[PDB]
Amino acid sequence: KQVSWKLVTEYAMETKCDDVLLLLGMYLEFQYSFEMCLKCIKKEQPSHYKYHEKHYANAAIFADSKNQKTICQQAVDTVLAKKRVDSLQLTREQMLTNRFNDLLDRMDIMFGSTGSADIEEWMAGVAWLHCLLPKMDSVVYDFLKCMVYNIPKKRYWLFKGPIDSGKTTLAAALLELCGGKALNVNLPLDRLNFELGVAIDQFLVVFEDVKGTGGESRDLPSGQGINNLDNLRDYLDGSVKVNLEKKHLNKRTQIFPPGIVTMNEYSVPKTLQARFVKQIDFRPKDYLKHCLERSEFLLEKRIIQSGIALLLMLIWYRPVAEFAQSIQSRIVEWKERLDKEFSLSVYQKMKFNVAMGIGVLD
Amino acid sequence: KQVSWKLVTEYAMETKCDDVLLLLGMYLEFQYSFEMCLKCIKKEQPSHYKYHEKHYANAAIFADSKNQKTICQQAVDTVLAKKRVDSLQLTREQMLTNRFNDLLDRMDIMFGSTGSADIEEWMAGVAWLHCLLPKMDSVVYDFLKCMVYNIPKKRYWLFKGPIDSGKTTLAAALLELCGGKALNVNLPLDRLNFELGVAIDQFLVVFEDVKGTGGESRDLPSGQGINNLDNLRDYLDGSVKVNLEKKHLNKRTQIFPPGIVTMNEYSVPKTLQARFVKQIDFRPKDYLKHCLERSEFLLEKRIIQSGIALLLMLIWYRPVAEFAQSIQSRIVEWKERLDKEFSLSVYQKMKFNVAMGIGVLD
Amino acid sequence: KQVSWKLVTEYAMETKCDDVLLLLGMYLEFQYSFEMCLKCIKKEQPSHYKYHEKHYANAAIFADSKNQKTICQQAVDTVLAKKRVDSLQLTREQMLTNRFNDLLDRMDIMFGSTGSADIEEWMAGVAWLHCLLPKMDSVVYDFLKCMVYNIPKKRYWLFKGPIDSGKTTLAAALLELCGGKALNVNLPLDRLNFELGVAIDQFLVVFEDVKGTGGESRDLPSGQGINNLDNLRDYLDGSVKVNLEKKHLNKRTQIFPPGIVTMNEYSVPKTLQARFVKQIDFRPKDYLKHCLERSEFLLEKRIIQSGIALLLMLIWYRPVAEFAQSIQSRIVEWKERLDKEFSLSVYQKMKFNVAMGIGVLD
Amino acid sequence: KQVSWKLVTEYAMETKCDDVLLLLGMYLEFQYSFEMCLKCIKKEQPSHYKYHEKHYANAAIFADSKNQKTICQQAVDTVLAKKRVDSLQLTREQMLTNRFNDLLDRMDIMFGSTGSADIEEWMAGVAWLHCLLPKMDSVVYDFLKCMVYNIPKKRYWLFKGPIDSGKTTLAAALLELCGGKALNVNLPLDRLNFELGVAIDQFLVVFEDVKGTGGESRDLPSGQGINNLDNLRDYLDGSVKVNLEKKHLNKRTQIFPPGIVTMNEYSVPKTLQARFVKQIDFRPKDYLKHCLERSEFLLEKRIIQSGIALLLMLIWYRPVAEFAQSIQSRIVEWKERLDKEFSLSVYQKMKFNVAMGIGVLD
Amino acid sequence: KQVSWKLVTEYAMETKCDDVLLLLGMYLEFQYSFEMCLKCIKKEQPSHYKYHEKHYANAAIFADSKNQKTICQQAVDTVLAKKRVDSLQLTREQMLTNRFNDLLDRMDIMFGSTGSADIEEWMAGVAWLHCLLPKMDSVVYDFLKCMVYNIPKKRYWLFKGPIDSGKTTLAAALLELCGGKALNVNLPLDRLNFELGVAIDQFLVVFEDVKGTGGESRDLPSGQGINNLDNLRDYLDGSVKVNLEKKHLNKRTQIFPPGIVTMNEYSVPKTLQARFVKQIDFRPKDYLKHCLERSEFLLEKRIIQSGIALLLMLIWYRPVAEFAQSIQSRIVEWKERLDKEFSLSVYQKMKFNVAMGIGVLD
DNA sequence: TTTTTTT
Ligand SMILES: Nc1ncnc2c1ncn2[C@@H]1O[C@H](COP(=O)(O)OP(=O)(O)NP(=O)(O)O)[C@@H](O)[C@H]1O
Ligand SMILES: Nc1ncnc2c1ncn2[C@@H]1O[C@H](COP(=O)(O)OP(=O)(O)NP(=O)(O)O)[C@@H](O)[C@H]1O
Ligand SMILES: Nc1ncnc2c1ncn2[C@@H]1O[C@H](COP(=O)(O)OP(=O)(O)NP(=O)(O)O)[C@@H](O)[C@H]1O
Ligand SMILES: Nc1ncnc2c1ncn2[C@@H]1O[C@H](COP(=O)(O)OP(=O)(O)NP(=O)(O)O)[C@@H](O)[C@H]1O
Ligand SMILES: Nc1ncnc2c1ncn2[C@@H]1O[C@H](COP(=O)(O)OP(=O)(O)NP(=O)(O)O)[C@@H](O)[C@H]1O
Ligand SMILES: [Mg+2]
Ligand SMILES: [Mg+2]
Ligand SMILES: [Mg+2]
Repeated sequence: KQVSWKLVTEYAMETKCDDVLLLLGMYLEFQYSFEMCLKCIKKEQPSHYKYHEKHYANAAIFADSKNQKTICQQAVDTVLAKKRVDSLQLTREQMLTNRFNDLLDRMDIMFGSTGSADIEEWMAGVAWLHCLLPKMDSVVYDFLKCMVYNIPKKRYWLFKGPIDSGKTTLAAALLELCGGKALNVNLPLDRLNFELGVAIDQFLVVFEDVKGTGGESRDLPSGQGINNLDNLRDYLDGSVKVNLEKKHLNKRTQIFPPGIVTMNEYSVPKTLQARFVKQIDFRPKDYLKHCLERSEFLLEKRIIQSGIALLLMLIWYRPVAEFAQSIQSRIVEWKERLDKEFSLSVYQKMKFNVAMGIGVLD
Repeated sequence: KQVSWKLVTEYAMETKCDDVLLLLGMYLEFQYSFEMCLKCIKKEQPSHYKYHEKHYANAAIFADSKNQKTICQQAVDTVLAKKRVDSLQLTREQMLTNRFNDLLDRMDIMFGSTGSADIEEWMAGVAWLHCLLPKMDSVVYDFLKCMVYNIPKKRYWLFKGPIDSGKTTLAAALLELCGGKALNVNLPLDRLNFELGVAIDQFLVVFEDVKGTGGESRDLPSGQGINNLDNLRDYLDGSVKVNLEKKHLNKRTQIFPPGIVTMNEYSVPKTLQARFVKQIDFRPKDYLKHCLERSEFLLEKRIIQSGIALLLMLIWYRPVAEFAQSIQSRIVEWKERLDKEFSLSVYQKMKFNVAMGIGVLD
Repeated sequence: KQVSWKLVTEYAMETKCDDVLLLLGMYLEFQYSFEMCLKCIKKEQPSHYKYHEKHYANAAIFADSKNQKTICQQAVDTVLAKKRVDSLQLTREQMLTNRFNDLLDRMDIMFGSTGSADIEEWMAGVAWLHCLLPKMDSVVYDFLKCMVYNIPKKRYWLFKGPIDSGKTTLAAALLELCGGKALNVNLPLDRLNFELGVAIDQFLVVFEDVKGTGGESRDLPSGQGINNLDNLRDYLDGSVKVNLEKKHLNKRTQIFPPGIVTMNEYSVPKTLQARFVKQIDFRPKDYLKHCLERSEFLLEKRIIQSGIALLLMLIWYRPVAEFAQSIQSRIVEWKERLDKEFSLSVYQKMKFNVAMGIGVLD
Repeated sequence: KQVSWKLVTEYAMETKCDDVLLLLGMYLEFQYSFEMCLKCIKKEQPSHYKYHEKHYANAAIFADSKNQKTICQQAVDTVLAKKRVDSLQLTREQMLTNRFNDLLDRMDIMFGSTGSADIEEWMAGVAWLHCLLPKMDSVVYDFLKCMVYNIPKKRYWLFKGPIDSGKTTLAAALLELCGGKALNVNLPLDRLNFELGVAIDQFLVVFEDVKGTGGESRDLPSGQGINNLDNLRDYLDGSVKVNLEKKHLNKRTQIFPPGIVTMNEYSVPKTLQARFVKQIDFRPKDYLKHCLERSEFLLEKRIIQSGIALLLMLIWYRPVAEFAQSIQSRIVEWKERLDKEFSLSVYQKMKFNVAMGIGVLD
Repeated sequence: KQVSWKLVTEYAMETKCDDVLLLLGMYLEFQYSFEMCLKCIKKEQPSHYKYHEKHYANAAIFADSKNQKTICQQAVDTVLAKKRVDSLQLTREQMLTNRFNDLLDRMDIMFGSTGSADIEEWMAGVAWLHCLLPKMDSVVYDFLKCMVYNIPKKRYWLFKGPIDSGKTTLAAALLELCGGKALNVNLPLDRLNFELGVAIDQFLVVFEDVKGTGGESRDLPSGQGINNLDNLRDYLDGSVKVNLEKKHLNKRTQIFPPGIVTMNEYSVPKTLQARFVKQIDFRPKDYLKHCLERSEFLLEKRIIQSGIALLLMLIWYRPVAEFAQSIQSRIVEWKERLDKEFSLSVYQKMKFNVAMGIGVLD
């Protein structure tokens, strides 16, 4: 009897496998009998115990196949084709909604019955983040809106502030919440032609640790980053398409992704300042300094600086009507799971402890 | 009347063979008659004598085949696929435990009565390795826990020290103990793309003797290694997935493995220093040199650079409760086997022989 | 009827042929009728006249075949597979023993009545070579021991000296005796990876005529060779496995071969000096030049470069107990044959002729 | 009916096509009718008029084939395979004898009544060539001996001298006589790999016109040639096998061809000077210049550059005993042709015309 | 029914189509009905309307084919194979005859009843171009004979100096007349390798506006071109085959084309100028500027750059016996046509109007 | 596709 290549493609699509060897290995595990399958009995991984019954008959015949890598290549090209169609055709709200749905899938297993995530440390992460900046959750919601709207000139945000003030901390978290990448624009004028190519097909970008020409009289190191950005005018504005180039690849023309500029207390050109819609002064405060050394429970299990923590902050603080109509259904379920586990008095006391510069107690 | 591709894949899985030519060669040895087979009678290699009788029928048909390399390729891809599956599904504790089980099986063969290793020579290696760094067994244990608790930014260790100070010796031993690959990054960056691809699904990587800039006043030649690593910060920091590539095969998107950077007294950039959680300064010690001169079996048999010598050290020094519960049973068996072969007084006499620079085993 | 692919593999395996065009060319000579084959009647090449009668039937069908190169590719891959199986499963002493057996077979053909060699001229080569270095036969024996034991870091020998001092001569002789490849590291670093890939599954490598900097006062031109070798420290160490690369094949991980570096009075970094266990300083001897001018048959027949000359030297000078058990029975036959042919007086006449700078056979 | 791949291979072997498109084009010309064929009637090209009648049937079927390039690839691979077997299995003296026989076949066609040439003009070439260097026939005979004997390190010759001194002229004539190819080593060092790959399986190479870095005070432009050539010291030696490389094929290991270096009066390093056995100082002569202006048929017909002029010179000047036994028969009938058509008084008149700086035919 | 691969090859041969996608596109236009075909009604492109009726039956079956690119590949390879055979076997005089035949075919369509070109405007082009140099008829015929006879080291011409004096104009016309390509040697020396691969199988090259280091006092920009040409002086002379090279293709061995160099007055090195045998230079005429100004169609229709204009010039002012015999029957037809519908009174009136700087046609 | 070309 014949292998169904369509069934293999269904498994690849349902699990979003873009790797031919991962697909081959996982599918070969289904060749063993379901009735006695230890992995289905003890339910380690969802990509197995959901699918083994449906695919067992096909996987037996697949294990006898002489074509196995060809079958998987076609299935992986089907998944790559769906990604490519979605990239060109989705509206930018739907792209972010797909990212949030994927993060909620990670939530549902990360905080699963097998969940190594306790709600408690993740909610302490949320309270740390919500204490970092005045009216923080509006700042995150405003960031997502301007990044989704992608409106010309009114795109890039300037994070200006002292060292050890948390600016890389939040920028690195927003890359995980949205998808995106960071660029090192400090280079001489020639090499940044290739560095800018890192933005190709990204949803979002950040310019990290931009050095300026001035500030040596304040013991800031001089560097050409800011003077470069004043020349990258059209990439910021996003009014016209720019041609972007990569290591031994030919140029792509697209609108440059929106982003964030993270900068110390450097002086800026008036032209560059006029091209940032929002300036946020990050400034350090000592009770957060003291809280951190008191609170390694934020830094273990990667909870700080992770975008899944910022999503949890949005679920806790925003009204449900602000999320997309398709994800509103899943977000109310995560609302009530937070409501049950973290009563408002427990959260308030935890945030009060953060205001007192101390970790979780009681 | 036709080749079972399934039996060949089964042999490759049982042998854990990642190389197409190795599989082709070994499987072709089975084409000759089992009854007259000198290798089965002489019992040279287990990969032959355990399997010849079972595979003889299939190997005779395989020797006539017109497809041989294609059959081997599918088998080898099955073994690489199981490695991908295990790398994505298993916890790092289980990965290290599987490696210890493989090493302990190899110890049972090697110290068995059918074996060839005198355990006295291997315990002399333990004595010599415990002299190399203070509290070596806690240092090995700390390294193991660091590679298991893969905490971002806190993933990499730096070994520093002059010529013949023991850096490569301990890195090679930890590498065998944990499993991993050595990478040379002294080559230029565009050619490192396929070098870095060797880290696919490995537990450790070691960056062997990376060359810095400067140091010519210390008679150290310059090279690109440090500058290349400083261009790879997300691979060291491990905050986000990177794309690793192999020829004529699709890329792998994974977090790059943790491990060891080794170097000879070069100056290290502050940005790179921020990513090495512990630095060990090796010193040349003349008593170890004099001991090795008089105990050349340690270097001829490669005992002091072997992971089996470090695994014997962990069995000797560490509690049972520090090992994973699956493997505790055969570890306590190995402890009583060590207590059988050695008094503590023999081991203290060995370590005194080392410290005095006289021959160990005297 | 149809072509036997197995017989083509059997010919390839018997001739140890790993070039696909060489196999194709030789097997096509068997097309023509065995009864009248001029090469069989003249007995030019053993690879032809031994095999034509057996393969004539298969070669006639092979000449009509439409996929000839595909047959030869499978045959060549079988030869490479056995070579890789031998490389992992044999001890280095067995590998040297197998190599000497192959050399002794070639000597039996050279010095038999069918052979074109004169054993007096080859023993004149042994006389000339024994004059090159002090205790030459022990230097060869110590080298063989070094290559068999393959001790970490104690693996490479450095041959140093001026122009026409004999470095390349001895290196070529040891390369034929042990088997191995010569590599040029003077070419630029970014293409050097494919040159290093020639080392795969080889017993020795010889880095020939490496250039340094800082000889220009001596009138030695500058070059990158020594800088490249200092980037390849972990390859020369042989503690860890290194990733070796052929075109269109994925990397193989193996311990890099031991061997020889030949160099002309350049300065060596102390880091690189730590990888060499012995340095041999070759000094030009005018009596050897005057001897060669008068005995040009040594250069024309390439006797003093040959491994067969060093094998004769070992048979003349070394005890039988220094050879491996399997070859001692052939070595005693060869010792008797040499003692029959050469009195010590004839040899001491030759060695005195060399020292006088006379024609060695005079 | 089926196309015979054997007949295509036979045509390629008899024509010695190592070009797939040349074979395809040539063989497709046989698809048209033999009786009407204008190319056969005119007898333009021997590769057509000898073979069309025999191959007509097969070429008609081949024109209907869907496999045409695959058929020609096998034929071309068979011609290359024979060439590689002959490289590894012939003596260099047989290789030269074969080349002379091929040039004598050309001479039979050139100076036969079908041919365009006539011997008087080519014998004037011999007279002009004999005037260029003293004892030119011994020089050419010594060169042939040097290239046949291929003595290690005593196997490259240097042609040195001013602009327009005859260096490239004589090198080209020797290159056509012996076969082999010219290499341009003035390129940058990283491209050089593929240039040197042209030498694979060749009998000679000529390093044309290498530039040095001195002598700009002599108005000689500087360049990298001599420095590149000093990196290739082990290639010029010919003691070891070097690893040659052509695009998209992995490396081939062989002894580099012997050859000629042509050079203006740049300073040469002692390391590279040691690898030349003989230096020929060309000096320009005004009577030769005046002669060529008046006898320009020598340049138009390229008689001055041709290997056939040097072969005619050897036939006129050397004993029949100096030729290989197989070719001595054709040499005596060629000597008889020359004696019959040229009196020594005509040839001495020609030599006297050249010395008088007047047109050779007057 | 099956596709005739033979008919696709016929079409490609008759179209001289050496591009696979062009062939595929052209042939897929033939699948639609011949009787309704708008392109055959409008008669836009000759490669369509001449061939569609013949090929319709085969093109409909070809549209249903699953092999379509494989069919076109075989066809294109046949066209390239004929070009290879022609390059090796044709005399240069036959090559130039073929080029003239193809240009006369264009002239028949271009001045046909369907032709979009008024022959008067092109004859006015003959009037302008006849004035550009003293007796242009002689220089062009001398150039053509020089390019046919191809005498080694005596086969390049230089145009130097004045701007707006016609150097590139006449070079472009000679280049279309003969066939061949322009080269820009000022590229980086690494790129110069690929630059020269444009000359592969070309009949001419023009080195265009090549630049040197000096001449600053004449306001000439510096450049590396002449320094690169000196590395190629052995390519220019054509005494020997050179290993020309292009991206991703193995080197090809051939004699470099003859050509023209256009240049500004840099000081050309002796080692390079010794490989050139003409300099011919231009002087701007004020009345010609006025004639172009008053007869702009000479530039707008690209008349004076074109090879058809020089062929018309040669058809007028050289005798029929100076062309190759095969084409003389077509040249008498064009002589009659031009002497019919134009008169020497009209031509001398045009060259008069040109001498007056007024509009040519009146 | 990788290698080569690009960096
Ligand atoms: N109020 C604070 N006081 C001190 N440290 C803080 C404070 N808030 C955050 N941090 C910590 O500062 C560390 C560095 O965060 P980061 O976002 O890199 O700061 P930054 O301002 O971008 N520093 P720099 O990258 O040097 O410009 C993180 O561990 C934060 O948790
Ligand atoms: N601390 C030590 N003191 C003395 N000898 C030692 C020590 N460690 C190692 N050795 C010897 O030195 C050899 C090389 O040690 P190795 O680990 O390669 O040194 P390393 O520090 O990596 N030197 P390098 O890589 O050249 O910077 C070992 O094989 C031992 O013979
Ligand atoms: N010790 C010696 N004294 C004199 N002549 C020698 C000596 N050894 C070799 N020769 C001659 O020199 C030739 C080349 O020897 P070779 O081994 O290439 O020397 P080398 O020291 O490697 N020279 P180089 O390669 O230029 O650095 C041999 O073929 C002999 O003719
Ligand atoms: N010795 C000579 N004296 C005078 N004219 C000569 C001599 N040899 C050659 N010629 C002429 O000079 C031309 C160039 O000779 P050729 O051998 O190419 O020069 P070359 O010495 O190699 N110069 P170069 O190419 O710069 O290395 C030939 O075509 C002859 O016309
Ligand atoms: N003899 C001439 N009298 C008047 N105009 C001329 C003449 N020759 C050329 N021109 C015009 O000059 C312009 C440029 O000619 P062109 O041949 O491209 O210049 P060029 O000499 O190659 N200059 P350059 O490209 O710098 O080498 C065109 O408009 C021509 O029509
Ligand atoms: Mg920061
Ligand atoms: Mg020359
Ligand atoms: Mg111009």
